[PDB]
Amino acid sequence: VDTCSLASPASVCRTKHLHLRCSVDFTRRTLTGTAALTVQSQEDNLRSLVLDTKDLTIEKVVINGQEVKYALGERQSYKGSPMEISLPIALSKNQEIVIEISFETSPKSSALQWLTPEQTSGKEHPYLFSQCQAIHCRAILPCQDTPSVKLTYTAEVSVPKELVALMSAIRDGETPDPEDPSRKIYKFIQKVPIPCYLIALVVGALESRQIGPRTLVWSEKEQVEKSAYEFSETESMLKIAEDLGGPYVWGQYDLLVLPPSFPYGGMENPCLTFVTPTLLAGDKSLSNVIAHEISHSWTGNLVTNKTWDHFWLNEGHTVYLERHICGRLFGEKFRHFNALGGWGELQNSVKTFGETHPFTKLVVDLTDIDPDVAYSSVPYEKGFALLFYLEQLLGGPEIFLGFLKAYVEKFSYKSITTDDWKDFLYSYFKDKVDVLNQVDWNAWLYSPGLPPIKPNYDMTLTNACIALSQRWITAKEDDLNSFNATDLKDLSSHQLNEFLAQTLQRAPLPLGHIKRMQEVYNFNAINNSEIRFRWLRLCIQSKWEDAIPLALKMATEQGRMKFTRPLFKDLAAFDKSHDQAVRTYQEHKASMHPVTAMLVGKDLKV
Ligand SMILES: Nc1ncccc1OCc1ccccc1
Ligand SMILES: [Yb+3]
Ligand SMILES: [Zn+2]
Repeated sequence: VDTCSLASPASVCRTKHLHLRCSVDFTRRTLTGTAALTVQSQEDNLRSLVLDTKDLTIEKVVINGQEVKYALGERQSYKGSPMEISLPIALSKNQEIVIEISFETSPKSSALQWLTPEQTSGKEHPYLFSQCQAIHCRAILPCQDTPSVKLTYTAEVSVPKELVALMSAIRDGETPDPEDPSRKIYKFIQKVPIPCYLIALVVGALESRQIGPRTLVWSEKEQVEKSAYEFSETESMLKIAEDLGGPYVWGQYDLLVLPPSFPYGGMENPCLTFVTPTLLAGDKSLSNVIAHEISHSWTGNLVTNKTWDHFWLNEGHTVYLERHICGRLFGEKFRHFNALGGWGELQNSVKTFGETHPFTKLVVDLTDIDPDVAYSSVPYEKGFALLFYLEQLLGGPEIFLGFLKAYVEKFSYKSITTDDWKDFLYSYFKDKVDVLNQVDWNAWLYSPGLPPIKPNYDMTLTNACIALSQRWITAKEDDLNSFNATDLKDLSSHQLNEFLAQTLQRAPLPLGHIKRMQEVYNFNAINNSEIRFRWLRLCIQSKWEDAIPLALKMATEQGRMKFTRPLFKDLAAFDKSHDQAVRTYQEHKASMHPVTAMLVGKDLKV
């Protein structure tokens, strides 16, 4: 049972196809049109069904060319309102019908952000983008909003003619809108069955540049050239992903670089990955996020978690493939360096939540929990830790990558549970069952806190980061003079970040140490968002008032939750910046992404 969905379950009826016909109304901040759902009964004598909705206005529901009865139920908080439809004729098992729903979205849709022209790069045109994961699709259109159901889709989207529409689908042409010559209709086809959380839309002043045989980069013109360079490894990473995972089935692999308020590093929308502009470091150093999004083309998009309780299946396998792609590109010592970094990130997560907290379990129970509230590094890093440990238990990366390919193959176009994964693991490694039987499954899958066993990690690239961090932590005032710009001489940007992550784990440091770091290392000058993020965190946590405006600026000039949430949190916890932090949030709140606005609000207890 999917405890995040109010719709009829897959055992009752299945959506097979969505045809979406809509217009994007920027003056009203609404999407208006029709969702025609092709629905297959899984039951005998089916007379009604329920769909998820959230903040939708339903005009009418039509089956066989006649309006039918429906009802919207009481709102259930973040789940929205169940929509029961009365079918005009009882269906037998496997019978399919088309249900056409006339709807309009609300300006407050939790799936959508609408930006004024001034919130964009060009300053001339407004911009819309969606983000449906986990359960925000109901906020765009009525649907069985559960990843246990996979469907194909087609769409025609009417937009102001000077603007461009894109979706998580193959572009299927454009014409002027016969009903309004100030408009264009963009058309789309997604013929690979997908969970509805993968439905995506952007409308804006978009341009494109080709960067590979099957990849265009899209953004506002101001960002095109930089994006093309930053993401040029994309094809090389695809070929590696295909070798590890099997054929890329989705046709194109385009990238869209969003405006700065996009809430995540990336979103694996099929045919069109969405990424944050915080990746634009200028040197391709944040490309693991591309490797990650590519990897989802197999783990997540082909093999899908059945409910959000098993999100780790999506994230853990993706991070595992991610790290392999980067290891292939940059060497096994680097994969290990990043693997160990992730364990670091997990200690952070477990420390923040508390070692007994329910969100630190690998498999969570989302009954009455908002997924956006439960969301964290845990499913990513505890999932990865599990796989890396199993990798080391069963004979190394070559062997376990055999399993990953078999696993993807076995479960393509399907939605699965942790038990499905574990069943197949045991079947695949039948001759290694005794060894599999040594794993403390109950602790790994169901217990809170750090895993019962830490994997083995090569230390090569990590040592210098630990060594420098230890020098700073153990230093007294008369040692500060010994620190010097040349300390960083042989460290890559990755290592600079790990050094800062190491140090941040022991924060606060004395204020004088942190001032000295700025003096000798000039971290204030680094634009790499991962580094700047951790450095500003260390500064605020060490009570440096100078850093207050820098932290406020980064928190608000971009909206990647990864960065924005802990920066506001740090600023709220520093007494000198507490008032300004609350004030700043309150001022930006209306113009933020709705999910980000919601979470920063809870975070700040405002
Ligand atoms: N939030 C979650 N926490 C633990 C397991 C699964 C989860 O899924 C919810 C989710 C996924 C993606 C985006 C937002 C929320
Ligand atoms: Yb001393
Ligand atoms: Zn992911």
